[PDB]
Formats: sequence, structure tokens, C-alpha cells
Amino acid sequence: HMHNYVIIDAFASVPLEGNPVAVFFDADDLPPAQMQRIAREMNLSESTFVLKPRNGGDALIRIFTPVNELPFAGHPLLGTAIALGAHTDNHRLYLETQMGTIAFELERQNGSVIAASMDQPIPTWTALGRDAELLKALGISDSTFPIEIYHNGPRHVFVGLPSIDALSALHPDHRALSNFHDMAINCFAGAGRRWRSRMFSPAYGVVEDAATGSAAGPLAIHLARHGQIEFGQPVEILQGVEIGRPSLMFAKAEGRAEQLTRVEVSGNGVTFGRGTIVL
Amino acid sequence: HMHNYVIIDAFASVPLEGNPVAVFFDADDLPPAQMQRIAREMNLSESTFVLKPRNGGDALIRIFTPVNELPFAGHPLLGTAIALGAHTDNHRLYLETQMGTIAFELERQNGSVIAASMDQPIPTWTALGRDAELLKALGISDSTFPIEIYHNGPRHVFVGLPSIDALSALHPDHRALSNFHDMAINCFAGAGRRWRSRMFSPAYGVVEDAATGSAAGPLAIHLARHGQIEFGQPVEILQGVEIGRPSLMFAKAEGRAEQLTRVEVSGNGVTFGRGTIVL
Ligand SMILES: Nc1c(O)cc(-c2cccc(O)c2)cc1C(=O)O
Ligand SMILES: Nc1c(O)cc(-c2cccc(O)c2)cc1C(=O)O
Repeated sequence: HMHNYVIIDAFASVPLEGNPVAVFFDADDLPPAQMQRIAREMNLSESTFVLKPRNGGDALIRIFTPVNELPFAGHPLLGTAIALGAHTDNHRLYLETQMGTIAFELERQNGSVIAASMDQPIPTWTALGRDAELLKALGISDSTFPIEIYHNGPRHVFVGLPSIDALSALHPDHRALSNFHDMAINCFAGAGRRWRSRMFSPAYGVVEDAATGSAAGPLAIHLARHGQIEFGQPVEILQGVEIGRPSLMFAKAEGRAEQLTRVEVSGNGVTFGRGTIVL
Repeated sequence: HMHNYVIIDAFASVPLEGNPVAVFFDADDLPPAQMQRIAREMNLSESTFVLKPRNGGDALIRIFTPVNELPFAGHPLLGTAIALGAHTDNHRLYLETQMGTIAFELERQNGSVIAASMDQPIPTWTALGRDAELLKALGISDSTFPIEIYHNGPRHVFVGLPSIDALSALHPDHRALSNFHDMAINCFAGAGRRWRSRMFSPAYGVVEDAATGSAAGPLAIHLARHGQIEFGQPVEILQGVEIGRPSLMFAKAEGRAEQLTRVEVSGNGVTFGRGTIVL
């Protein structure tokens, strides 16, 4: 009859930064066709719906873009975990998804969840094999590191820039980027612990994304494989600066390329708004 | 510090139909840069902000897409008027905008505003002069009536189809439509009092719009000029059927082509949700 929701800015501690997600509570009475229509009404990159668990977790989360359901998504799940922390006392939260149960660690101050860390699906990867085409679309001549495409649900391509200023100077041809289907293009630069990223994806319906949580795990793997960090070392990834939505993602990939044991992504989140819908 | 808002589905009486707009109340403390960031956060086609009047109206309304401020907009202003009716008793509402003061008549049942009628800016028009290009993009060979482009703030082109089934069968090339800048393409079919429309606008950031209120006045003028209705006769325009967002717009253009005295557009509206933001 009515549902409460919150809008969480994921990968931010300040409202209007990070990447929004709408989280709808007590959604068991909504058929998925209605969830999809609600996600379309809200028009945020994702709306999530909190449901009773079916396999021993704390809750089952269904994730919708304005057009389709997703089996996994990075910032939407982080924001959902932070939102649900307002309704539980547990330090760990186990959220069921189409792809299995994702474990979260919740960080609180005086009962308010301010951040969370999630274990991500372990990616696979290969060479993109379309380098000249992609580089032309981005407006540059070469990448620093190999142009590889990672799969953990979505697909994320990584193109390296020689400096943060070169990354900020990119002005991609978005029409040309639209020939890259079912993937996002992540451009990065930095050194040591601190990296900057920009993400562009016509395929996922975003000219430039603020905080691509599902790309943070893959980027940590990419940087470790290519010798810029070690496996087991965390990185800080700052995204969305150029578009006025700065977002901080932390990532770490444990093990070795051939036997990854854990891919962790963490971030702050903050409530932008709260409301109730009439169905 | 905090602001209340509502989500109104304009040109509908049932939630999840029509065209959403977010309406923020008591917005005088928000600088326009912050209004723009809020509109971007919400990501609805428009968010509006209710401000104290400056020229004798009931309120001043500022209208933002996720990217820029607009001087006028059809469904956003209808939805704002219906939303503000919850806070006033007056039968008429005078809303100041960048383009002057727009008069609304509010229709209530037991204190709830269920519909409103607005006087629109009087359009101007001319031939598009790009017929072959536009028809190719739409996938058809010819229009029924002359292909003319109307200006009332936005620009709206009208292409006529020989039957409602031919209108539903359109599958436009949206890449080709993107070469039509600063305008929307409205395709229509029908007879007598009852017309169907579909609107496509890469320029205004919408693949297919549910209810193009600023096009309804122009369509009434177009139909009267081309002899399908008389000036002074109202039409019912049903839009958004193919995309699952049916929307009913009523329109009437009084006078004659050379001396239009009033362009009225009316519709139902309904509250989808209500909430509060943290700034
Ligand atoms: N924002 C996203 C989006 O629009 C799409 C996907 C995606 C796409 C294909 C398969 C899949 O499992 C997920 C992921 C995200 C995300 O945030 O991770
Ligand atoms: N949805 C709209 C949109 O995205 C843009 C405009 C527009 C564009 C240019 C000039 C202007 O005055 C208005 C109007 C609307 C609307 O709803 O009427």
C-alpha cells in the first residue's frame, strides 16, 4: 500500500557527492514488474528493493536500472547496505543477490552507519583487442598499461593516462564510445596508493559516472598485475571530480592473479533524502 | 537546512502514468547553483523550486533539468501547480516564471487538487525545411500535414501519420534524430476530438517522452490551421501509450492563426511520493 525509501549517496560522506541510489524497504508485496516501473519512475541509475531472505542471509536485494534488472551492481549494493544499517544492529550484513550472498562489514558512529566494505565477485579479464578504435574515441594515441576488459557482472575496460592532468583533459567522442557495447570505459591515472578515475558508458546509460563501485575491484587487480601496487595493498580511487560528484572508493585484491582470494571495495555513504511512495 | 518535496505524475490520475516532476517547497534559502545540483541528484526530467513572488503572483517557480535551468516547461509547471494546491485554498494560481506569470485554474475534490488548466505562451511557427532528413530518421516516406516547427520556449516539430497503428509502428533511428538540435519531434495521428502522439527528443534528453505538455498547445494550433479542428475546439491528446506511461493532455487554441488570444492546456495530476531532503 505504501513504501518507505531513502536516497543514499554512495562513496561519499557529504550529500550531493558520490553516486545516488534509491532504496525501498519492505518490498515483499511488490511484484518485479512493479519494482521495474518504480525504478523507471525514480530514474536514478538504480533503485533497489529489500526483501525477505531465501537462503539464510539477512535480506534479499533486487537491483533495477530504469530499464532492466541487474544481477549485481557496485555502488547500489554499497548504498543499500548503508541504508539497511539504520534498521539493524549487526556489524556484518549478508545480502542475497542473483549472484549469491555478498558479505558487508558496516561501520557505525553512535548507531549511524557511515561506511561499509563489501566482498565483490572475483573478476575475469582479457585484452580488449580494439585499442586503436577506443583510443581514437577517447582522443589519445596510446594507453600506459595494457587495455584489458574485466568481467564481474558488468564489463569494465581500463585505459591508463600518464598524469592526472592528462586524465582531466580527456574529452571523449561519446558517439564513438557508443560502439562499445555492454561495457564501461574507465580511464585512470595516479601513483602509489592514490589513483584518479573517470568512467564513461553509453552502454550503461551514463555519459560520465560519479563512482563506479563495480570497477574499483578490477582496477586494484589491474594495478597489481601491472606492478603499480602489490596484491594485498589497498588503493584509494577518486572518481567524478571533473563532473562535480567527487567520490572516494577504496579497493584491495588479495592473493595473486591466478588465485585471487578476496576482492574488497569500501566507501562512505550518506543519506540525501527520505520519503514514502503511494504504492 | 531541510526541504520537503513531492513527486507529481503530471497528465495522469493514476501513479506511474503521466510524466514525473519533483517539486521542492520553501526554496528561498537555496542559491540557484544548489537548486541545479539538487535537480541533478534527483535526475528527473525536471525539478522545480517554489519561491516567494517578486511581481505580484502567488509564487515564483524556477525549473531545472538535471543540467540547466529552463525559462518555461509544460508538464513541470502543471505538476507544480497541482502540488502547490495542497498548500492553498485559491481556485486560481498565478505562478511567476522567467517568461512571465502563468495563470492556472485548479480543480479540487474535497480539498485535493486533481487537475489544473494553464494558459500557455502563444507559439510562433515556420516550416522545418528538413523533411526528407526527418522522414528518413523516422522511417517513413511522407507526413500527412505540413512539417512545421513551433516555438513557445522549446521547439516542437509535428509529423502526421495516417493512422494510430502507423504511429505505434514507428521505430525511429535515434542516432539520426540527434542531428535535430534544440527541438523535439512530435508524431501524431487521430481524428476529430481524439488524437494520439509520440514525442522523441535527443536534444531534450529523452528517447521517448510520456507527456509533452509544452507541445499540446502547438498541436491544437497545428490541427486547427490544417483544418482538422476549429479554433476554439478542445482536443484530447493521448501520449506515451507505447512506452507504458499513458498521459492525457487537453488543449485548445482560441482566436485565429494570425491573432491567437489564448492557448490552454489542462490535465490531471497525482502524487507518487513525498519526502524530505537533508539540505
Ligand atoms: N550501474 C551499473 C549498470 O548500469 C549496469 C551494471 C551491469 C551490467 C551488466 C551486467 C551486470 O551484472 C551489471 C552494473 C552497474 C554497477 O553499478 O555495477
Ligand atoms: N522537458 C522540457 C525540456 O527538457 C526542455 C524545454 C525547453 C527547451 C528549450 C527552451 C525552453 O524554454 C524549454 C522544455 C521542456 C518542457 O517540458 O516543456
